[PDB]
Amino acid sequence: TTPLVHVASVEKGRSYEDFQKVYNAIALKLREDDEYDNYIGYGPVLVRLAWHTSGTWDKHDNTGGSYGGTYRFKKEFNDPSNAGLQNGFKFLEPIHKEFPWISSGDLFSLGGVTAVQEMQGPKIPWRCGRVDTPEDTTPDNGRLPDADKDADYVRTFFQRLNMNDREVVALMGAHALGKTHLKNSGYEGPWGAANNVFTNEFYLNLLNEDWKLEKNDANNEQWDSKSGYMMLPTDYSLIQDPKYLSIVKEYANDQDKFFKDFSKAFEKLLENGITFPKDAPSPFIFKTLEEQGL
Ligand code: FMI
Repeated sequence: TTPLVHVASVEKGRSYEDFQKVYNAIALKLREDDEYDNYIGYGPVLVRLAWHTSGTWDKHDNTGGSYGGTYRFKKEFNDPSNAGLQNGFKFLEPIHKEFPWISSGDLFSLGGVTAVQEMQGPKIPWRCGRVDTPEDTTPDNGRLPDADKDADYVRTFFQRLNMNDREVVALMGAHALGKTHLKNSGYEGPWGAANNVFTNEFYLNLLNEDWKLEKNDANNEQWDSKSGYMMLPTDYSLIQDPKYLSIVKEYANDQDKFFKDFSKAFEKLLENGITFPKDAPSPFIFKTLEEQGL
């Protein structure tokens, strides 16, 4: 039961160029399969997948985390908390088939990095080396957070992922992406207008929209605005708690600051639980398709 140590191990003989090729394949498919989810694209769901495959981590015993790529196993794949992520996994299938040498954990996390960057978000340094672990290393369901709670719940929950107030608020900004789907989570609606463009719209909407606490068709409460946006109880708690509120205001007034803080928190989230050898390669910063003229 002793806390295991997960040492990053570079896929045999691979280097930056190999991973840039995987990034490009993911990016090109994001461009190709643009009809998904009423033309939102697979960007948002890939980010959620990267988060859910990483968010199972427990700093106390180093179980869960992005290292093992255990989402490929039935128990985790069927976690009610992961409902809807099968779409992201299916999207990545052809990618993994073309580059069978990349580990599942590296692919799931790289998918999130690729999506954020291609959607015009900040650059996210990414490190390779996650290694697939056995099915018995799959974490039990119930480690991912709930959305019907308050600020105190959020703050306490994220301490298990070693995230502080600023890290939590920055990470939640990803809700500028995609939307909630009633069938997947019991919540319905987008957080903003630019569902597939990474910006600080989440914070601006929290502060500027006129929110009303209503019940959706699943009989769950959520905050709605006449603009057609919604906020989860946990999202709204970010402006109810005074400490979170200060940070929300900061990001709503400084796009660059949000980008830099989100980049650090997201990489941290994707790297929790991994031990990188002193001579491991430095983090990779991939060029977007646009930057490559592709
Ligand atoms: C770093 C990014 C990130 C973080 C930290 C983070 C944290 C947390 N999220 Fe969030 N998320 C992200 C990114 C991130 N999310 C994205 C991109 C989506 C959109 C998915 C899609 O559109 O398919 C969604 C969608 C989504 C949905 C709707 C799911 C659906 O119906 O399809 C719910 C209910 C929640 C709940 C919660 C919390 C509050 C409870 C688990 C939470 O703590 N999320």
